[PDB]
Amino acid sequence: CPEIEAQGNECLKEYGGDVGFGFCAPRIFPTICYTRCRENKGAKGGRCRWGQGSNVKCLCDFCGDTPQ
Repeated sequence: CPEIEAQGNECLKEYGGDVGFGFCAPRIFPTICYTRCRENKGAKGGRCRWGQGSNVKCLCDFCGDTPQ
């Protein structure tokens, strides 16, 4: 069988199609990835991709940090 080797040292998951940079960026705090990531629930932190509108996706992985 093959080897679906995915992520060797990432610990990040993808999810979202309207929570790109628009959410991130130390300028505004629309907390979009917050409400969007909320849907996924299980998720401490994550990452934000460039994009903006529907280019990239929002990353949310239980990794992030300590989920309280």
